Parts: sequence; structure tokens; C-alpha cells
Amino acid sequence: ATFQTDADFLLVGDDTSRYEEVMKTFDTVEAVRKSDLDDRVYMVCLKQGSTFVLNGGIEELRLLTGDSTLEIQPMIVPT
Amino acid sequence: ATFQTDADFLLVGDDTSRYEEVMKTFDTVEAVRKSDLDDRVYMVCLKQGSTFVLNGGIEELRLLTGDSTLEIQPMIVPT
Repeated sequence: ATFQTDADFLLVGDDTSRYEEVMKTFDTVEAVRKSDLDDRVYMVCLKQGSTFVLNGGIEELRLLTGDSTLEIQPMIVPT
Repeated sequence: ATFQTDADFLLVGDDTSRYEEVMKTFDTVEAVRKSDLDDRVYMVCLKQGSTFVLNGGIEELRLLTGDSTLEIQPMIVPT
């Protein structure tokens, strides 16, 4: 279940109401942005060199946010 | 007089009118946010793995911005 990433990442889901609010609870997050073109899409920027980790996995974030469709897509980039 | 920072940085000046649009022309800037701590202040986020470079030094950025009082303060972090 454990989810880990050293990069920014997209948050996609069918119900993004509380996304911005729970994300700000993680110390590793510099900021969160919402696409103005599509409500399902958010970008989560991470502090420099930090590692976002969910011991409970995507699932822990689905519970905190209430969206069981919530998914994450890492931006992934070489250094 | 070359200026370089691998980290996000603060922009501080007395005429912050074109800070937003001038910073968004650099290919290393992920985002530029206006501090709500005070209006003389902006935060500039560097893309992961990127280096922000002004060949002219902070003077080059003061011209581009039209603010001779502009100051820069690179943010912190330990890899």
C-alpha cells in the first residue's frame, strides 16, 4: 500500500472538494494548484528534496479526502 | 556579475508591478506567488532540478522589472 514520491504529482478524482484542504496538512507540500480547465485535476508541488509518503497508500488519501476515485500521477523527472 | 540559485527565492522591492510577468518568462520558474505577508513580497518557485541564472546579476533583473530597489533572497534546504 505504501506510496512514495520525490516529485511533484497530479491528483485526479471525481470529487475534489476537499483536496486542497487535506493536502495542506502534509509538511512536504509547498503548494497545491487546481486546473482552471478541469475540476478533477490538481497539481501537488513538493518541498525541494522532500519525499511525500503515505504509509496507508493512495487509500489513506482516499479516506481523508472522501473520494474513492482519487488517484495520483507522479511528474517523474531525472534529477 | 552572474547570479545563481538552485533554490526558490524571494523577490522584494518597492515597485512589484511587473514581477509576475517578468518571472514567468524564465523557463526555470515553476510558479510565482505574491506573498500575503506583505505586498512588496513575491515567492518564486524553481522547477525541480533547475538552476535560475541571471548573467547580469541582480541588476539585470532590476532592469527587466523596472525596479532598481528589487532584492533577492534565496530560500533554504539540505538536498
